[PDB]
Amino acid sequence: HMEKLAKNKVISIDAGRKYFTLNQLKRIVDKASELGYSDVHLLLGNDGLRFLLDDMTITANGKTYASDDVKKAIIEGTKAYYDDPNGTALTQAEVTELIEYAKSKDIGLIPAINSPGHMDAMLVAMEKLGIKNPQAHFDKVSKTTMDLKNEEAMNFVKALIGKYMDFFAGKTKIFNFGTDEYANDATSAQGWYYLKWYQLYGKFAEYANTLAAMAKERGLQPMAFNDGFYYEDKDDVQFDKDVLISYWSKGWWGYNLASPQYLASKGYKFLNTNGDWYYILGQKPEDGGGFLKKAIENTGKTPFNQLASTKYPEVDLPTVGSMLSIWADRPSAEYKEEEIFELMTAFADHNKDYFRANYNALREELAKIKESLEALDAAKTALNYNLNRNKQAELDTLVANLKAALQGL
Ligand SMILES: [Mg+2]
Ligand SMILES: [Mg+2]
Ligand SMILES: [Mg+2]
Ligand SMILES: [Mg+2]
Ligand SMILES: [Mg+2]
Repeated sequence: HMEKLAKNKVISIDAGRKYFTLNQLKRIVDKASELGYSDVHLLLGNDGLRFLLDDMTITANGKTYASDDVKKAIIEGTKAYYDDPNGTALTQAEVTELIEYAKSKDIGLIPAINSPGHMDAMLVAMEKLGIKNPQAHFDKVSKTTMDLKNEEAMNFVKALIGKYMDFFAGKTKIFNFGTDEYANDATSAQGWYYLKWYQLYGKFAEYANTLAAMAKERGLQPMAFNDGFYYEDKDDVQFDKDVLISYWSKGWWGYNLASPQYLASKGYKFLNTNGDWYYILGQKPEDGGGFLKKAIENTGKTPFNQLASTKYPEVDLPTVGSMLSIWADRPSAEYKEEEIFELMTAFADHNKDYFRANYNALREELAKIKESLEALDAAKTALNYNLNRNKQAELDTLVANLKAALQGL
């Protein structure tokens, strides 16, 4: 059916907290293409900022920050969060190659540059560039979140995100600006309650609305996590309606995030990023949370269309697709490719009607191209590009016929 295959099947990789090589990411892309995924969600800004453009010149606050100054500041900020021995940041040439490599396998890339929360690297970077006190300050000075009242910091980050958006414009369909937290380290995980207390929640919305307008103007579909949108189902503060919502959870006790029902009533489309499918690198059964055993179990237990805090199909809210997420909460933990591959395969195997068939063997065979020309032409026409994961044997036969016609030219 066209509807199921039209939906997004996304694997999310936390390459913000932890470094991934181009080859590691290429191998994730190829495995995603094999299993029938449509997109790779790649966090590049998440705590650490692990992506540098060739030109990092920034214009904000009536002055310009030299490209080499910005690069050096960001590298110092990212190493300040976590000095990864595997590497610090991906280059423009590496990300450009990754986008083109993914495109050749019908895989989209969804970049994520997080703010105002989860931006440890940007905060230190701004300090090195002469921007004093960029951090939010509540129970203590945050190490993760920008102060919304600091114009100097706000103007720089907007300009910085703009430059990242300029690069992804015309290369990717979607840009994720995050907005998933506000100084949870400085509020005992009560960032939204603190924004409300200090009447700065209107200022948060203004920042999120700006980022959404920045994405749309540059031809990018705006994307954000649900956390900041219409907190506690209240609408005295309005948000941009065009944002694709990465819904992952309704929160916990004292963390009253908007329900999927309420956000759906505002007209929001969801990318189902259910927290049930979460795997944090190195997480074990005794730690609780997103360990590998539970994540693999949940790919079967939690329905593809089930939004967090809802029972499916009882509550059936329209989604554009689903996203399984890999996190690197402690980036020092070892990335084991096969663990991610097993979790990716499990999600595809439980949902064979949503995921497409493996078209890698078919692409290899087409790269190798007078009753002989009639036979080759007939097998080429017989090819079916619309087969899901349930029909691999059906596709394999069609590829085998193309092989027989090609070996008899
Ligand atoms: Mg302090
Ligand atoms: Mg307010
Ligand atoms: Mg739009
Ligand atoms: Mg998920
Ligand atoms: Mg490692």
